Amino acid sequence: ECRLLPYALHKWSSFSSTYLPENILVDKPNDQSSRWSSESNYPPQYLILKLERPAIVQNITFGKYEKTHVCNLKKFKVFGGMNEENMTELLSSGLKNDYNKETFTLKHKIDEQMFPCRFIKIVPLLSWGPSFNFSIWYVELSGIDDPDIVQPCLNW
Repeated sequence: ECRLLPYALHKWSSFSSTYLPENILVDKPNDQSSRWSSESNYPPQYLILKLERPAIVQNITFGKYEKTHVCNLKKFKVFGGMNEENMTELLSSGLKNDYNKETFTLKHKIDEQMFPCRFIKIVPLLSWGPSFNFSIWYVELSGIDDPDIVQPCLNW
């Protein structure tokens, strides 16, 4: 019932030259350059993704480089909402510093009632090694954008 939910890069705190936010759309673990890197690790740093359609966002998947990297996210949070200026926390966790893709379930209900988002904000908080930057290699979102399921979850 869960499918891949396409998104665009909407806003970002910063990026280091040539390490552009849109590099997270591409899964190329043999390419050191295929990542967003923040300009610095001073907070707040973030990427905001806009889904093509509102969805019940149920999972986020992070890709990796082919080898361990100091810039990998040891700690991060994910927030989401229908409104890009008003979001709730969906996940607080970290990545393993390895070459293995990881998928995390996201909080998408309140009291057993599913809620939709149009925007997802990823907030890197701590890198694995001494670094001056945070990096994200690849992001997939998955969930439900079927209007027959999403629309009854939307406030009137």
